Amino acid sequence: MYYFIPSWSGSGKRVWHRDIIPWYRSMQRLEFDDTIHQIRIFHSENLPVKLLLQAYMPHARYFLHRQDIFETEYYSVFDEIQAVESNDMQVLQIKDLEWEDDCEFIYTPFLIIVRRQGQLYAHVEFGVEGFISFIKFFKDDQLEKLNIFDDRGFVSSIVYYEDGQEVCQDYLNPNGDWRIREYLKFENSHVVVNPVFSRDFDKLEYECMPDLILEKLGYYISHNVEEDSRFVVAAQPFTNQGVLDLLPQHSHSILSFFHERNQASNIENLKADLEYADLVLTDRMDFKETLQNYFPLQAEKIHYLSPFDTRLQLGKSQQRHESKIFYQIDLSELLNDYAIFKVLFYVAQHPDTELVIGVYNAWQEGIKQVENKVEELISDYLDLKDFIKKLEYRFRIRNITDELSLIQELDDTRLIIDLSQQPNLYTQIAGISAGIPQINLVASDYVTHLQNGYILDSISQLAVAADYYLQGLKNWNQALIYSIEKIKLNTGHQVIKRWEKWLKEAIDEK
Repeated sequence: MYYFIPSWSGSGKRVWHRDIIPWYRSMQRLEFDDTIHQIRIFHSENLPVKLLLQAYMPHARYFLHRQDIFETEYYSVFDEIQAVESNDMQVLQIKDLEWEDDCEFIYTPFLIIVRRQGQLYAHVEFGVEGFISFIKFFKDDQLEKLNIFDDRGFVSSIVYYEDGQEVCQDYLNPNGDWRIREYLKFENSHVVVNPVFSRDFDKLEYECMPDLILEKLGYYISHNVEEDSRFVVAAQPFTNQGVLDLLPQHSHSILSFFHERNQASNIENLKADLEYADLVLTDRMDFKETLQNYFPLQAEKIHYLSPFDTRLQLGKSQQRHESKIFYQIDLSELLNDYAIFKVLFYVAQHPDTELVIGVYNAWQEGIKQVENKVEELISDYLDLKDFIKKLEYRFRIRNITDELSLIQELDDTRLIIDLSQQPNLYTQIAGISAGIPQINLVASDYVTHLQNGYILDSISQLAVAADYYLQGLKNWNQALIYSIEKIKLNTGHQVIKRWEKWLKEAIDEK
């Protein structure tokens, strides 16, 4: 069986605590997490797989539903702490909570306000799907308590504040009783167990919560995982030691690097994880390059490889008159003004094309940047008249924040352009799945020149590649063929094949 250890951490000083965010500050995203996408693959191939959840996730069920990995069996370290012996969901109504008898409830486009004789009493808050998330309690206009709710329907933990400052946190059990209390001040930064529960904990007091966590999870790995099991660890940007050390000697490890998590990672801090691990996966050609060049002793086991499935989802672009061009912009780089222009120039001079400039997960600052740079560049070099479709214009800018929306865009798309240094892997994977030829500036496993795609010597040569697929049908039909060959050669079945192969070579070369 495969075991997946995610890195589903928080942003605060307490990594192992998940951010609690009201619905109206949860921006909708296309989560590119390796572990999510690697897991979906396992379900797709109907294979056994378990999640070892290191962190404290009171809303882990709604999190799991939103990533369409609800199905996944998980062991939760914090639920062992809190003695949660059921995943039986029981979604709580506003009414079935213990309220003083004189409480008046005021509704808001954002939350609910509870008052007791006109006095502030509680802010009641909700998550993405309208489950009670947390209630904020008050004592004369100061924050007394914060009751964090579990999405299965009971208060998970309680934060006690003094003078608007975190003091301590009481992780409860489904009945109500504190199992542990973590102190949250600089003063005391450690965790003490309720004596009634000495059965369940080794010590009665811990220096850091990362002790408790690594205690319980360490026990599970040495008492429930059968021999030969495989472990996939999402590399933390720092040492993954307090986890890689808990793994049996009769196991195999994969260290997976996700670029959004590992881009500014403490590179030398991982010296030893790269020495432990059987396989090391990243999503960036250049992350691979650095690892190899920084640590030659591990160079051979580091692999660039997509965590994204290639389905078969051929688009209907032959059923179309205008050639639709999907241009992938990476907002993480500086915009390449020459390259944006070169795509705009091409579309400008070809009335039977249209353009979608696509970006993923964009702040609307970043949208205003992409919009303004095209108005600026069209203004400063081209005639906006030529973009009028013979007051509707032949280019737009699409912020993609859904997987279903990218598919929808790509269906009738006829050509993909990604002029970036690191061509966006996901678009490459969804493009293959739709049979769209892909124009690209740098070579890649996933776009092979004059096969499913054209690799430019230079941005200076874009038109030649665009003419190649848009003039006639010959070249584009041939490319469609090679994208099917790439489609079959990179499905879920094909990923775990590649994983399992790389592994069995590491076993063998010893």
